[PDB]
Amino acid sequence: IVGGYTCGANTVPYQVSLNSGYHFCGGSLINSQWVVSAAHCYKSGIQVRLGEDNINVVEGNEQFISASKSIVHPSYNSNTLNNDIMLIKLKSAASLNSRVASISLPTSCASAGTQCLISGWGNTKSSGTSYPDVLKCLKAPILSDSSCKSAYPGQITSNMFCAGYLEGGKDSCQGDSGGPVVCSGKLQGIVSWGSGCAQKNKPGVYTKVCNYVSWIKQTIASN
Ligand SMILES: NC(=[NH2+])N1CCCCC1
Repeated sequence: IVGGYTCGANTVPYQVSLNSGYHFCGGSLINSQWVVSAAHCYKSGIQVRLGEDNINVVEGNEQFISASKSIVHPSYNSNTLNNDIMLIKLKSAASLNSRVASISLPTSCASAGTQCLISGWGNTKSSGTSYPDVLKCLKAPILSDSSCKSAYPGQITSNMFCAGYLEGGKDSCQGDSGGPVVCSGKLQGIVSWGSGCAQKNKPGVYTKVCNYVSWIKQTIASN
C-alpha cells in the first residue's frame, strides 16, 4: 500500500497472508474454512496465516493453517486478468474470535463514490521498494466505470472496477494482490492489477466480487 496508514494490530480481522515460505499475496477470510484471493496468486504449497500483525513476528494471535485445495475461477484469463478470483480451503477450520473473523460477501454491487478500505503488506513505494511488515490501510473511493475505462483503454471488463485517486500518491501495490477491498462492511473487491503503483491517471484495478457471489456460494457448498 502506497500512501496509506498503519492499520493497527488485528484491526482488519479478515485479512490473511498467504505464505509459501514467505508472504506472497493477501486474501480475505469469508468463513471459518475458506479464503478469497486473486487467481493470479495461485501456486502450490499455500499456508494461510490468520491473525497477523507483523508478518515477520509471532505475536500471539496467529493461526497458521495449510490449504487443502484451491479453486481458480473457471474463466480466469491470466493475460487479461479477467475473472481474477480464486478460493482457498483450509485443512482445518480457523477458530473465530475478535481478531480472526470472516467478512461477509456483498448483497449488492457497490457504486462509484462509495468509500472502501484496502489493506495489505505490500510495497509502500511508487519508486523503488520497501515492505512494511505490519499491515497498511488505505481509504479510497470506487471510481466511475467511465473514469476507469478512460484510464485503461481496452482493458477494463465488466468484472473489474477502479478505486483510488487519479492524482496519484495513494494506491495498492505489489504484494497486496489478493487482498480485500471492503465497503460498508462487505467484501466488494480483490486487489488485482494496475500500472505501477500510485501513478497519476493509473488507479488500482480490483476484481468485482459481487459478480461472483453465486459461484463462491455454490463452490463452497460442494467442496
Ligand atoms: N493497484 C495497483 N497499482 N496494483 C495492484 C497490485 C499489484 C501492483 C499493481
